[PDB]
Amino acid sequence: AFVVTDNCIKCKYTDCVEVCPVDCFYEGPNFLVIHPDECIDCALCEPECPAQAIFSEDEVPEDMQEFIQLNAELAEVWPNITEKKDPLPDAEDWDGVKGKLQHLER
Ligand code: SF4
Ligand code: F3S
Repeated sequence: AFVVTDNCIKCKYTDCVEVCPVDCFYEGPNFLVIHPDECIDCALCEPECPAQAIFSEDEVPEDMQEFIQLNAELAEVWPNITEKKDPLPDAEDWDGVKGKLQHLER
């Protein structure tokens, strides 16, 4: 599975969903997650993310390991998103800011 990590929080560009063949992205107020059992590891989404927040599971940075299980848990409770929508209104201000997990909304 591929995993969405910190820098998606408060950006949520949603470019990643247009390339996913199996539609395994789930939507939260201000972040997206990949459902691990549905992802077929095609790697097509990782180049699409403007925030470069998507990583192959095996390449998730050492200080971002919690996102692995967080993607799994939140994918069981958030709704499925299959279409690109507009970025969060001030996505570019937050793109690049570190430690955004403290701002995650359920
Ligand atoms: S690797 Fe492919 S299947 Fe997995 S989320 Fe990305 S685009 Fe979808
Ligand atoms: S910001 Fe998040 S919504 Fe997709 S395009 Fe990047 S993982």
